[PDB]
Order: sequence, then C-alpha cells, then structure tokens
Amino acid sequence: MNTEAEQQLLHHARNGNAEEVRKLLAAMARMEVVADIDCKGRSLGWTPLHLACYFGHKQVVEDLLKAGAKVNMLNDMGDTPLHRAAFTGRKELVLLLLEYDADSTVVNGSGQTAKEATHDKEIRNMLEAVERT
Repeated sequence: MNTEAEQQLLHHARNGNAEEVRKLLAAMARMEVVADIDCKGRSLGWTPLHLACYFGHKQVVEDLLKAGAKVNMLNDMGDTPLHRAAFTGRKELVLLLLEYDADSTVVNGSGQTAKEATHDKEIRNMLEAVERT
C-alpha cells in the first residue's frame, strides 16, 4: 500500500493545496518522509501529476514537474497527464506539459491520443501541430 506521505501527496495534489505539496516535496528532499513523487493511487494508477493536471492546480503541476515528476506516467486507462489536461481543456497546462517533454503521441488503452480525446478547439489545433513535428 502507499506510504502515509504518498497518501498526503495524492490528497493535496487532487485538491490543489499547493503549500502542502511543496512542504511534502521539501520533506522528501530532506528524506524526512518516504514517498515516491510518481506514486500512484490504489483502490487507479493516478499520479499526483495526473490529479493536479485533471483538476487544474497549476502551481502544483509546476512544482511537481520542477521536482522531477515523470511526465508520461500512465494511469490505469493508459492516459498520460497530457491526456488528462487535454481532455479537460486546460490550455496553459497543455503548454507547460509539452515544455517538460510530454509525449503527445501516446495512445491510451482506448486507442486515443490526447488530441483525439479533447473537445477544445484551441488545444486540438495545438496538438494537431505538435503531431506534425
């Protein structure tokens, strides 16, 4: 099962409590708690990065990437955080993820790219372009 600090990190990332994320990351840095920054929920495979992207907590997303969170982690559905940012139409977060070398080609378990999963016109244009590169 997940460590206590991992449970706290998932919880705070889901709800956007940005200072608690940074406090947990700082404690992980000083090795005062045992926690994987790429931990995954159980009970489904969603990282703190997945959650912060899906629910739009931009400061959390940035501090997680700054601290080295893996950017193409797949949840159970085969979705990346870019899938989740694109699905929920978060323009700024799509750009921030690409900045951190997020692979936009990844096909989820359903057979979709993040482009194919968005309903946003802007984001679909943006990923259309990245797809051409």
